[PDB]
Amino acid sequence: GCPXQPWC
Repeated sequence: GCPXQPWC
């Protein structure tokens, strides 16, 4: 997804 999590 994104850095750490998707929802960025």
